[PDB]
Parts: sequence; structure tokens; C-alpha cells
Amino acid sequence: PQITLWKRPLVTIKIGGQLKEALLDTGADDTVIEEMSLPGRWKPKMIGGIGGFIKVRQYDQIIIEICGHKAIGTVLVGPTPVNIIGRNLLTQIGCTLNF
Amino acid sequence: PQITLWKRPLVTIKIGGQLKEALLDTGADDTVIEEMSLPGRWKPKMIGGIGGFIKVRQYDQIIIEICGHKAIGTVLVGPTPVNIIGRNLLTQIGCTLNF
Ligand SMILES: O=C1C(=O)N(Cc2cccc(O)c2)[C@H]2CNC[C@@H]2N1Cc1cccc(O)c1
Ligand SMILES: CCOC(=O)c1cccc(N)c1
Ligand SMILES: CCOC(=O)c1cccc(N)c1
Ligand SMILES: [Cl-]
Ligand SMILES: [Cl-]
Ligand SMILES: [Cl-]
Repeated sequence: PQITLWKRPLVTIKIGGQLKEALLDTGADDTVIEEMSLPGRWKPKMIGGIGGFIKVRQYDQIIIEICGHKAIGTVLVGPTPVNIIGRNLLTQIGCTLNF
Repeated sequence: PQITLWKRPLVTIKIGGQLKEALLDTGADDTVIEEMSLPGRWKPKMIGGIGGFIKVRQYDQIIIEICGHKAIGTVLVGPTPVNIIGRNLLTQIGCTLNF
């Protein structure tokens, strides 16, 4: 698909058996999702941006379906105001910027 | 151009006659640049990120080149951790997400 940027590029994702809305975010290195259960070991991480940093839990080898495209990668879980699909998963669905 | 996301989508911009590096950020509604001098009056704005908020100065109708593409629009100035080109200007240069 081609997604314009007149509004926030929000898409439906499936993760851990749950449906969520998430923002395709080329400015994000990492993918960060609101609190939810995920399988496996985790380690703590701090991620920062405007406003400062939040503490998240890092889970690896998590499968996500993004707008119908399956990908696997690291997913951070924590108190993010918005669910964010970052570059680590955008690459896996073949997402590019074009102009 | 077509820009992949294996690395940060950093580009050269020109603003106030000077070249700077900036990130093409589809997760950002607005464009925010590090402290610099811009002409005219400014208005207050707050922008929200993953860790909270910052106050910024809003300047309108600012001339700015992004990857050599000419734009004129709203530029926010403040303590952003990186120069960010957001959707307000990405739309002006005809930028889309594709996969
Ligand atoms: O503030 C943030 C933010 O926290 N991040 C960083 C981030 C967020 C999530 C994961 C990750 O690895 C990094 C940025 C990333 N793009 C816009 C995310 N923003 C929003 C933003 C920024 C500038 C101007 C705006 O109008 C909006
Ligand atoms: C502490 C470093 O902060 C960041 O990576 C960042 C901040 C604002 C926007 C974006 N896209 C990234
Ligand atoms: C308080 C509202 O916060 C946001 O709009 C936001 C947070 C993190 C990443 C991005 N891209 C946006
Ligand atoms: Cl990953
Ligand atoms: Cl590729
Ligand atoms: Cl604008």
C-alpha cells in the first residue's frame, strides 16, 4: 500500500493474539507498545525523546502482523502514550519513504 | 528518492541559509529544529513525546529545503534531541510511506 501523511499513519497490528492500533514511525529506532503480556525473558531499557525518557521491558523474537505483513523482532513494552512501530520492524515489511 | 529504513532517515536540510542534518519522521506531526534564530514573531506551542512535553517556539511560513526540495511552512524551535522533519512538511514535499 501507499500511505499518505495528511494524518497520522495509524494501522492495525496483531501482537500476542491482540489487535492494537499503532503508528508507523520512521523517527523511532525501536518498536514500543503499551503494557501487555508477551512471552519470554526480558531486560530493562530506557528510551528517550521529547519530554525525556521512559523505562521499558525489552522482549526479543516477537512476531507482529503489521497491516497484514508478518515480521519478527524486538518489541519494547512500557508506558508509551502511543503504540509505535519503529524502524526495526518497518524494514521487515519493506516499508520505504518516497518522494 | 526512495529511502529505506535500515539506518535513520537522516537528510540534509537548509534553513536560515545554513545546512543542517534532520530526521524524516512520520511519527512527528510537526517539524522541530534545534535552537537557532528565525525571523518574525513566534507563538507558543507544546509538543508531546514518549517521555513528556517540551515548550517550543512556533514560527510560520519559514522557507526550508528538505533533500533539495523547497518547502515553506511552520517550524518549531526548541530543545529537541535531533532536528525533526514532521508530517506538516513531509506532505509538502510529497512524501509517502510505501510497502
Ligand atoms: O517525542 C517523540 C519521541 O519520543 N520519539 C522517540 C521514540 C519513540 C518511540 C520509540 C523510539 O525508539 C523513539 C519520536 C520518534 N518519532 C516521533 C516521536 N516523538 C514525537 C514527536 C517528535 C518531534 C516532533 C513532533 O511533533 C512529535
Ligand atoms: C534521546 C534521543 O531522542 C530521540 O531519539 C528522538 C527525539 C525526538 C524525535 C525522534 N524521532 C527521536
Ligand atoms: C502525548 C502524545 O505523545 C505522542 O504523540 C507520541 C509519543 C511517542 C511517539 C510518537 N511518535 C508520538
Ligand atoms: Cl529487532
Ligand atoms: Cl530493503
Ligand atoms: Cl506547515
